[PDB]
Amino acid sequence: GGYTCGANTVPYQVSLNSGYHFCGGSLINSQWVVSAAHCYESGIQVRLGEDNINVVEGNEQFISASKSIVHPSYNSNTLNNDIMLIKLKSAASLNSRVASISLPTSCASAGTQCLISGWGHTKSSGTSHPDVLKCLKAPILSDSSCKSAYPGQITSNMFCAGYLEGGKKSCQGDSGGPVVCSGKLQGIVSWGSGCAQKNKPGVYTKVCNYVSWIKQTIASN
Ligand SMILES: [Ca+2]
Ligand SMILES: [Zn+2]
Repeated sequence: GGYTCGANTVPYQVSLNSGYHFCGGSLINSQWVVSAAHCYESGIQVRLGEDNINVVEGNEQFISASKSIVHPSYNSNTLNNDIMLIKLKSAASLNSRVASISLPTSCASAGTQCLISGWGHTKSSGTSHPDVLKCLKAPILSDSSCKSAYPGQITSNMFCAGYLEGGKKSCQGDSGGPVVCSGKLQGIVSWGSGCAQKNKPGVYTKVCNYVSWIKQTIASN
């Protein structure tokens, strides 16, 4: 059923704030964040080093976004290619509590354990959530199990993680938040019934498919 992460124990976890916390993201180098395309908005401030999003606790860095880049093939209806890059106006100061997470070299496999983290804010859902960072350890599901859970909706750019039994709900991730497996950012919180229904997995953007695009885009902007 997940747990309270602990302050600054997930040092790559970002809050995106446009007046309020509206999405999560992952710091992938000192000047770039990975989030979901469905998180796209104007006037983004990136907030690093957060634990309680409503209290200044001493390790925060607030940096305005320079621009956001939604994936060229993002479809807002199907959520295929649900990935967006956010450039920071200035480089974050990296330390133990604020640190980047590595992009994957290879995709992850079913059965691999991942860490999903966030404040539980899903964009435009209206759902209640806590103010401190929450965590869930969950396994990647097989392609076949994922497709069986969501018939007609899982593309090659998506994967499922979570639990099909237990009677729990998984509401930890924010829209756009990290799914980190063996020290690599493998997923982005995208969609699913995992919070609304018990025994359903989350659906995540498959980051390994996008590494070339991410690297090329950063290198040119
Ligand atoms: Ca804070
Ligand atoms: Zn919220």
